[PDB]
Amino acid sequence: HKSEVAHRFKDLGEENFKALVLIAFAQYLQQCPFEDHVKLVNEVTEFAKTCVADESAENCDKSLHTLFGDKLCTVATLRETYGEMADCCAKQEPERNECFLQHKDDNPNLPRLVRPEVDVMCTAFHDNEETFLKKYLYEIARRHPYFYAPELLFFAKRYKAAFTECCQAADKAACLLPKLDELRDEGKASSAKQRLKCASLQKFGERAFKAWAVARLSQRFPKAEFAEVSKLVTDLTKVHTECCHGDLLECADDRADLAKYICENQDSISSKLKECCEKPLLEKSHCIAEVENDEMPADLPSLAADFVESKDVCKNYAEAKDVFLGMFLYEYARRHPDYSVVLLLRLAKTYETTLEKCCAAADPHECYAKVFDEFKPLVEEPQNLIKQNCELFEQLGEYKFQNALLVRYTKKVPQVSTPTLVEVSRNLGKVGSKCCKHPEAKRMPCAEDYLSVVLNQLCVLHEKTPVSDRVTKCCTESLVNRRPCFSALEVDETYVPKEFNAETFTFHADICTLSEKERQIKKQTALVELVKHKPKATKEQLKAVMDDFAAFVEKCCKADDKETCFAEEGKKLVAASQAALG
Ligand SMILES: CCCCCCCCCCCCCC(=O)O
Ligand SMILES: CCCCCCCCCCCCCC(=O)O
Ligand SMILES: CCCCCCCCCCCCCC(=O)O
Ligand SMILES: CCCCCCCCCCCCCC(=O)O
Ligand SMILES: CCCCCCCCCCCCCC(=O)O
Ligand SMILES: O=C(O)c1ccccc1O
Ligand SMILES: O=C(O)c1ccccc1O
Repeated sequence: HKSEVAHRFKDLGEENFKALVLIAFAQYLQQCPFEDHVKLVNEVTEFAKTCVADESAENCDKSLHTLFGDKLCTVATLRETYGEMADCCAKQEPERNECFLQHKDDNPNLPRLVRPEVDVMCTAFHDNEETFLKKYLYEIARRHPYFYAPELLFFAKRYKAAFTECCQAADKAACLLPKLDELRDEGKASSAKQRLKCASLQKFGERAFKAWAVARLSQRFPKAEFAEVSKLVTDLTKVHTECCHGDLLECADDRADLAKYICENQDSISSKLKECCEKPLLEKSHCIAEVENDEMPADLPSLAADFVESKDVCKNYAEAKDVFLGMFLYEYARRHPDYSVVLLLRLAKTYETTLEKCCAAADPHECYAKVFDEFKPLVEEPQNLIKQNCELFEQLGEYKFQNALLVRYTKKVPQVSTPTLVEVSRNLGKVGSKCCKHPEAKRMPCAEDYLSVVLNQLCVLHEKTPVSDRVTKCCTESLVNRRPCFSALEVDETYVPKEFNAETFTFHADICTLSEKERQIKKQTALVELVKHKPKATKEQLKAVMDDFAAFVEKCCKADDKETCFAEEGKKLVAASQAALG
């Protein structure tokens, strides 16, 4: 249609269109100041309104890629500030855009964004709510060049609502903070899952992406029939390949359509797409990708009939290896909203391997005869851990639980740095408090969901600077054998304890005056070092120490001369403790 800008502006709205342009520009010209971007947004909006008015007006004729490009090349400090990227401006448009995406530095060396005090934020919020939000929107956008914009926008609306409620509240900091933290993490989690999906689609390729996709889709639209789940899985894939390649336009358009299809054929896909499909252009996608599982038919047969009985198995498995294998997943996926996706792939794999080392031997039906029995333990392992751990997390709290966790993992890989151990042992323990609350039915998917990034997180830090071969083995292992592999790490008996660092176990009183969620990180660092000084330490021996210490803080922090015992009763502990640890 005539004038792309006109159209985009119209069904987007000036308010969003402005936010989006700001973000898109914040994602490329990551170095220019906040004001310089505001100049662009206004300049591009005023233009866009020109087209809305007269579709045949100057340049409206042009495509969105061409316009965005030309204006990007306007920035005068382009070659001085961005150097090389300025060369892109000579290339004709297809190449020009492609050239810009190659230079969208994934990780700029920009400072850690700090959190000003609640009082200043609320005041900046009030005084000028507009530039307050758009200025931070810009702060995030430039630091995460690949974050799908519409999504980043959605996180903004949520940030706004937090102030509207918290700043008007009696106790602001008691309101704002916890809402902000949860909001931060969620956004961090969101960003990590986006790099995952893209890293995988490249390491393991399309096939594995598709398998993971068929499973997850059929687990959500169990009432849809395989032909449909296949159509969706194809398109959904086209989407991710593109949205990873970076181009925001292509991506947004692909995602738009995909949501049209789903809502047009809503009746044959899910009954839960009700709300989402009623939402505006912008949220449909985000919404749809977040919809809850529909409910399965309960009129479903048995995977044993079609996949283990009839002598037409291999006949069918060879007519087209992948489709058949796909159907196995689909079928098994929809009867199991409670299984984690890697678990389902872990089965399909086992089944495939079997039909392989079977349809080539003597009597086929006697070979692939008892597969479902080879599954039992595959389904059992993740389930047992879930319960075994959630059980413990109910006994001790989220904190005491995290401590049981770092004592464990420190013993397994004592070669890891203490900050990293603590970092991990915490996000891990956090998932416990964020999943164990769920009824068993939805526990395994929860864990998988989080755990996935906490592991991808770990596998990157370690990549930057490896320390252990095991951890490197698991990190490079099949993205489906990744969790079992870490689950499989055994205590390290090669390891040789760090020498007694008298300093390491010295405390003053700063701990009686540090934020609780800061007063632990301290304790949780000493523990790691205690376990590293004497790993042969028993669960009882250890606990005996953590008791003499836990008391020592109190019955001494709350003691007139707040620093005598600490360097005083502190010597007794350090001297008594190693006498009880040989
Ligand atoms: C995702 C869009 C965010 C837009 C700006 C909302 C206000 C953010 C306030 C400051 C917090 C930065 C992150 C942090 O919590 O450390
Ligand atoms: C240079 C002009 C940039 C104009 C903004 C284009 C972005 C349009 C986004 C459309 C949203 C589709 C919704 C979705 O898939 O979540
Ligand atoms: C405190 C964290 C508790 C985490 C739950 C225990 C771990 C269960 C295994 C998670 C894996 C789900 C996917 C899979 O089968 O690998
Ligand atoms: C920095 C080193 C961290 C080492 C700990 C490995 C992470 C394991 C988490 C995933 C598995 C949880 C269940 C299990 O421990 O079997
Ligand atoms: C060589 C003996 C060193 C003894 C001192 C080690 C102190 C370890 C701190 C334990 C903290 C447990 C956490 C808590 O008390 O909540
Ligand atoms: O800190 C945030 O608010 C945030 C939001 C979206 C993506 C990554 C993030 O760190
Ligand atoms: O990201 C999407 O657009 C999507 C659409 C339909 C189902 C699952 C999804 O993640």
